[PDB]
Amino acid sequence: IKRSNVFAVDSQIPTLYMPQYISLSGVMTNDDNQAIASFEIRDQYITALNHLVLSLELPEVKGMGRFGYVPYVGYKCINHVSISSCNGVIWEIEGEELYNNCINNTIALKHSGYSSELNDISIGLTPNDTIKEPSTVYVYIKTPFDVEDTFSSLKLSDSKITVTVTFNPVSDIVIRDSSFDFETFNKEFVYVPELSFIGYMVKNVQIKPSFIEKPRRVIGQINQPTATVTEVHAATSLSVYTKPYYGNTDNKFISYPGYSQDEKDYIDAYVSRLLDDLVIVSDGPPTGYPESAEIVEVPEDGIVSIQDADVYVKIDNVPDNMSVYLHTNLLMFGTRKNSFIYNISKKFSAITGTYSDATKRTIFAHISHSINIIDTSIPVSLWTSQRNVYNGDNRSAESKAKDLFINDPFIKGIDFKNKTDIISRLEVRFGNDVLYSENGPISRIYNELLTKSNNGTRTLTFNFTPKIFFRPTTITANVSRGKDKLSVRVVYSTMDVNHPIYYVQKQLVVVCNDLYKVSYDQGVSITKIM
Amino acid sequence: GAMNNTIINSLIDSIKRSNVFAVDSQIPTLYMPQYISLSGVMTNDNQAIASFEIRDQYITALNHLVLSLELPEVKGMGRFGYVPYVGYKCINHVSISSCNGVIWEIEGEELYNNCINNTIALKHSGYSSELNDISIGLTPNDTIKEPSTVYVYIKTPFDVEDTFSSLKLSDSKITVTVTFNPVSDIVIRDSSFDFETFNKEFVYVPELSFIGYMVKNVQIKPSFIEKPRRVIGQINQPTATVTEVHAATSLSVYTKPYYGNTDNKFISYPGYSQDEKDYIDAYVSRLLDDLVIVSDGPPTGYPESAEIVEVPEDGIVSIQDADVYVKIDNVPDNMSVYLHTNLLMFGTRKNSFIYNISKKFSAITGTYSDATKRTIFAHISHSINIIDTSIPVSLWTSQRNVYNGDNRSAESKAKDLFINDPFIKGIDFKNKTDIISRLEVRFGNDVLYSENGPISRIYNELLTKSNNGTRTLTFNFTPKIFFRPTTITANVSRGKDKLSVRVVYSTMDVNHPIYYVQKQLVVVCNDLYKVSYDQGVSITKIM
Amino acid sequence: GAMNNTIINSLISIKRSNVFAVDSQIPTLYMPQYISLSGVMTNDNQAIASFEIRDQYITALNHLVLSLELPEVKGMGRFGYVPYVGYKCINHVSISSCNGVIWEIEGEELYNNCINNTIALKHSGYSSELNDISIGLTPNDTIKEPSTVYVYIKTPFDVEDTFSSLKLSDSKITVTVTFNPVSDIVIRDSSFDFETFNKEFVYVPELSFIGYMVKNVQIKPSFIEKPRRVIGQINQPTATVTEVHAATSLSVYTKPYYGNTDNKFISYPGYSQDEKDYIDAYVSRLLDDLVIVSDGPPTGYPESAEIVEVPEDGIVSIQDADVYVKIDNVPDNMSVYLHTNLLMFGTRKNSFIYNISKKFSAITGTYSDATKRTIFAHISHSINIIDTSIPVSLWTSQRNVYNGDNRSAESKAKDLFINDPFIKGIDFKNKTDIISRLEVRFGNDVLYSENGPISRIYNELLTKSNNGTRTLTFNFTPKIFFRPTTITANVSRGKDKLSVRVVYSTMDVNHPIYYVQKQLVVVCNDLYKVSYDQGVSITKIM
Ligand SMILES: CO[C@H]1/C=C/O[C@@]2(C)Oc3c(C)c(O)c4c(O)c(c(/C=N/N5CCN(C)CC5)c(O)c4c3C2=O)NC(=O)/C(C)=C\C=C\[C@H](C)[C@H](O)[C@@H](C)[C@@H](O)[C@@H](C)[C@H](OC(C)=O)[C@@H]1C
Repeated sequence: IKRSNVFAVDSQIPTLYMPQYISLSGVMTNDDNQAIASFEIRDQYITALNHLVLSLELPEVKGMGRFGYVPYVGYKCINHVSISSCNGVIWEIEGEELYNNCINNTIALKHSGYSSELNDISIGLTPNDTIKEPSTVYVYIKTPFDVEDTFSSLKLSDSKITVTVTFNPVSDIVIRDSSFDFETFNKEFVYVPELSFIGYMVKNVQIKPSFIEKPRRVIGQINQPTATVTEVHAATSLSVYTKPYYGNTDNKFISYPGYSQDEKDYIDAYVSRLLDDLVIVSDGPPTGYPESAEIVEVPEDGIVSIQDADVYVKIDNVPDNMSVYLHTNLLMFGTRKNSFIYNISKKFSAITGTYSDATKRTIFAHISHSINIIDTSIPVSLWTSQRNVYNGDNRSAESKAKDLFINDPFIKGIDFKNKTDIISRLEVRFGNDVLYSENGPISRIYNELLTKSNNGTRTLTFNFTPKIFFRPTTITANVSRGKDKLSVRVVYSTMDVNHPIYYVQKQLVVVCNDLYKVSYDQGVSITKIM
Repeated sequence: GAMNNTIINSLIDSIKRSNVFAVDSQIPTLYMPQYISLSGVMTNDNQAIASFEIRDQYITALNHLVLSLELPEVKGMGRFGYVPYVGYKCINHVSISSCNGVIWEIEGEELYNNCINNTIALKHSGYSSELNDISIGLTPNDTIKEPSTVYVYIKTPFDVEDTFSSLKLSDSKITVTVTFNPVSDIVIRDSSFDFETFNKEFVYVPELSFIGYMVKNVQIKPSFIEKPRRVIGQINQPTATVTEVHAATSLSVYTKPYYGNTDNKFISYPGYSQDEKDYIDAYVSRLLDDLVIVSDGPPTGYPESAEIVEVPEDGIVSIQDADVYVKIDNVPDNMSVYLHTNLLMFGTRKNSFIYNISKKFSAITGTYSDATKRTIFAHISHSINIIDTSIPVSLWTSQRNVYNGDNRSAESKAKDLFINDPFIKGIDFKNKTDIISRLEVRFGNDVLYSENGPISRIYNELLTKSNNGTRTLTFNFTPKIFFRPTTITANVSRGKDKLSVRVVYSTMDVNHPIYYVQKQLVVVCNDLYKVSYDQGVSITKIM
Repeated sequence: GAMNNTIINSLISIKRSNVFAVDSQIPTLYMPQYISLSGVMTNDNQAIASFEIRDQYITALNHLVLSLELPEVKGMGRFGYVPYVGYKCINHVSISSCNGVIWEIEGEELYNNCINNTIALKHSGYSSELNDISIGLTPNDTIKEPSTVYVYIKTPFDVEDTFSSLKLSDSKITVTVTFNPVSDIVIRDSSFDFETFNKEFVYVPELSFIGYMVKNVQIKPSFIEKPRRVIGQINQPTATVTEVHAATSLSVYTKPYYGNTDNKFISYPGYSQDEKDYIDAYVSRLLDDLVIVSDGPPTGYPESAEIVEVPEDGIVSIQDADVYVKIDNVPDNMSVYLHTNLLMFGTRKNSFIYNISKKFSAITGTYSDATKRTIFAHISHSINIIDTSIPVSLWTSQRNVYNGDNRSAESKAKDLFINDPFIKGIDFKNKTDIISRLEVRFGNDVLYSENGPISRIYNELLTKSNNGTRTLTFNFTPKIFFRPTTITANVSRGKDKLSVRVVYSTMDVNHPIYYVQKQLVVVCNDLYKVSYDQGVSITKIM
């Protein structure tokens, strides 16, 4: 019997080439006066390239107040990336989409800026105090040219390749308090980029045409559950997700965990911030709180009843001249005077600790509560919104002054962790006919399983064929029949009107990957498959 | 320029070269995928059986089977929580069959074992603090657990090479049958919880999803499939045999505990936190309540068998050869510090060796709270292991014990939890203790393989990139789907048609309760079958 | 719910490749077996294990795993094993035949190749049982229980399983394993009897491999990458690799040299190996001498120690640095004291001082009447990974105008000996980047230069590793199925060597870390051709 050899193979002689890591400085242009970096790659010996890495020199941050960078700061800096030739754009991506494509890559995410040095909230006490030390971050600009290394690489057929990087405002990548002088920081801050790539000098290159997937995104109107992608002729995939819109707020939040980014870390940071005003050890009724505040003295039993909710408060080593007090309405929301009230104090069941005579403060030991990721994600503006018949924010001025501005451009869902799924039903139509529909997030489950990711989206994959070696499988259009567009309609999950999160404005994001043919006939050019 | 002169000169034509910078983009088979979800037909030894029928002219092929399950709202009084990876634990057996019979089938535990290295699949099946932490109900209408939906990835051989490996429907009807384990297996609860009503009210609500493919002019070729078979040996017996082995790709060997001789009750459980340290810390925390007592005079509410001793001025309490250092701050003048010297004890003879849990503690420090009237422990020095946390309560009070055994308070005993997890391995909750001292595999009369160390487990973990492997003998190192798998071939005439497994178990102390944990040997064999798509899908055992 | 009408209508002459079915090819008839062998131990009287593989059945092999039997450690003192103990045991591994060495690697290079394999690292010995520092109280007390560790000897024969496997053409294959002294793999204090342990300790190895009995094997020649390392002279920022004719890659990194010290360190975190774990362990060790609750001025400290009573406001000023100390439940007869110069360093009197006490800003806690000790709650400090990595010898060096170590005798007795052979950079985590510039010359011409560690970023990205090195990769061609792409020599032009020049950043002379010696490591992977014609043999590509 004829047998295939599994113990030996003919070591084929490959194309004669030589790689080199090339680093280039850019040309900065302020064009809405947005920072734009341009990198021109033109050399007769750079035959092909891939693995684009953009480095960024973050400056020394000096002065007073609270300051920190958003996690994966390097990716958050990116607004748009374009790779173009003389014939036009070869490939381009939106900042968030590049990040989404790199969310599984722990190494790329770490390189972009994910450390306690960068992401923890540091405090500066004097005008010449160093808040943050200068650092360099590296952003892996993942392109379709990296899929199969040399086989997939961008070939430069004697053409000039321009890599354009559009940057987001520094407001988006920074978490700060009112005390921090952001006005001066915004004026003084400048993006310092450098583009690196693996260049290949190839001897007698044999160029063949290839296929590329170019992502397109469409953002629907504020609170609009529909979005449409026009002129769809050959699509490999379609992703659907939601983003919050905070334009109706001052983008201020009570707490932030810093480098520690788990759901529990977000919750613990919030609890810690509230505990300062929640349980007070004072000689007589506490002061510095608004008139709307209902601070009740804890009885001998330790139980304070806020309607049907019982809060057990027991503090050790309390001085004889002092008493234990509980703020029964620290944060409250109500649309009507005779409606359900969402009270944050009611989310606490037990608070234990010991009063320190030396530092004159309470040292909390164990806290029993029901605080969730949504509570930590509520903007402060929504607690004091017009819709609320109550004051809302009954915290001290000291606590309110510690509030942080978060303008992270890549937030998904209605919480900081994208934990809460707000899509109750998804409907995708090709033309007018229903292409796909679901009541459960089964497309997200398949995305997470097939891509081995923990942070996936509701994705419809049409290409299950191996990349580069095969022409990708695409959903083909029929203009005559009307099937030349992908229309998405969602049904948002119904939330209680008396909860502050109900008023978070939502935006539907639809991402479509269209197939293009790469032609190298007299320069690099792409053609949309139609 | 950008390229260095040294590189340029080094490069700047006679030999034939393979192109590594470009490739001919081959046109693939014209197809269209679709995520299809189906509702089942529920049937009821009164075990739940869900049936899903897949029959469509246009569903040419399928793969990536995912079973969703709607978990109900749990209301009432008592302690309740779901086992980790609840979705997998629900599964007793999965079968994929056609008109010609079974195409592929797996046992619940084997599907779980095949998915243990997939963190995503495990998370989807139900692994969260919301599901797995032990929640408490205070009133008959208090919500213990909120309704949730779990997703179970039914990994099949059809997913290995995506479209290439997919199950081709030769215009035949495919039935997917799912047999469910009793709800007792997936739930951790105390005595206070009304399990009787819960068992009656609970219903499995499944839904089968799969990636279906509509293929234009499909060119079908025959393929090969590995079907797993398991053999469970007799209780406490160190042998098991898999008969009729003809063409096997692999053989796995592991141990399972048997708790049929117990009420399946355990002192503690850590919840969502599943590390070895989490299991130990939960156990220590549960005992500390009755171990160190701050009371005005001798403590009450403990059995007569208990020996609660007052801690002397030096802080050292001697329990035979073991010294326990107990020092509690802010103790009221009217009160004293007491140590329970025999919280849990075991012995087979009146004056023999004694396994005392109190003796496993060396130092206990803390501060008494006047406000809450309880001790707040700071630092604990102990030698509590994963085995202690895995001892069923029944064994502490068994007939073998000359002592009372359980000298805990009634309050502590009432907090004990029922754990019926069907996929436990070894003699502890983490499968930490290796109880197999030697393993021998015999293919007839001749020794096929033998080992003193779990080097077969090390190879399994390395080759499968898994952290929780088993002693596995792999015979197929050939790439799957593209090649016919390599197997251990049988010689019927020489009696080499059966795989016999013999183990040498470790010897444990009779005065330690873990000695009485019954063991079962599990042997898993993957048999090679040929998939014939000639007039309906059918399988044939390679013999 | 079934196939949707839109999909059916979309589908309902060109040659198409079948992606739904494939011809299940009959492979070469073979049979694998996990074979385990015992070695031959030989004896600076270095331990060497030899494993001879020669069998008519064994046609080919791969996936070498070396197991090691760690003994029961009994007696007094503090003892622990280094993390990944199994890899740290290895000094060198060589696979040779009658024709000579087929492949060989240095201990550290094998570890470097396995650093991205979490499973291989766990198997080698990474647990609280092995790596935490355990204490022995009686001469017959068990410190560490006996355990078995498994070391995955990653070779080029594992890359493509059976395809890449080492073929044994009726030749005798010898696997030689050289072991590092037991001093390298063990973390211990002065109380521990290392002298007896070193005498009593014996390496107990066992080599396992996946062997293949192949029927009518069809052997073809292959290519192998053999790593070579060159260690530069102490603190010299240059190193050269000679006879470089065809190299697939070149790596550059730094190692510390502690030959000028007794290899003693104040603290070690144990199994917990994060940067924060190293810092927290150090802070915890200093805290008992830093803040003292005593009736009158504290005793048991050298005369050089400046222990100041904490004032009513809690602020103690050490020059420009203010330290806030507030301890609860302090007895009326006792006072709170702060050690203002626990560890200090300076090369000139009345100049800049590096004081560890000055690195603390706030210390809070509660005094325990029951245990007669302070239980610290919150500590605000600026202690870094470098502080935890300073050998004790440097604090009391001749360069220091001060006593340096003003800790108690109790604290000094708890100091641990760390001789880990695979440390990189100038700290235990290799956090501090000490290379400011890298220059690589092929012959006399500049092959590559960088000011930033972009070669390390590329290494980490391409190898999916979190702990990479400045690496220049020349081969981007798939392995086994293709002949690797390499740099080409030109003997006539003198281009047959790789010269590395780095520019190190300079430390402050008044910081003890300036006195930690450095060594430049350059690793070169040369291409060799594997021939099976009358035995297994390798030939260097020119
Ligand atoms: C499980 O996959 C296997 C199924 C095989 O069976 C079988 C019947 O089905 C195949 C499929 C489905 C392929 O898609 C394929 C392929 O795309 C490919 C070559 C050609 N290979 N070479 C021919 C001669 N050789 C000495 C050099 C290159 C193939 O033969 C196959 C192939 C088969 O033969 N690729 C190319 O032509 C090009 C343009 C580049 C290749 C680059 C590197 C070299 C390869 O990717 C290496 C790294 C390996 O990954 C593969 C070889 C896979 O081997 C393993 C163990 O994974 C193999 C596909």
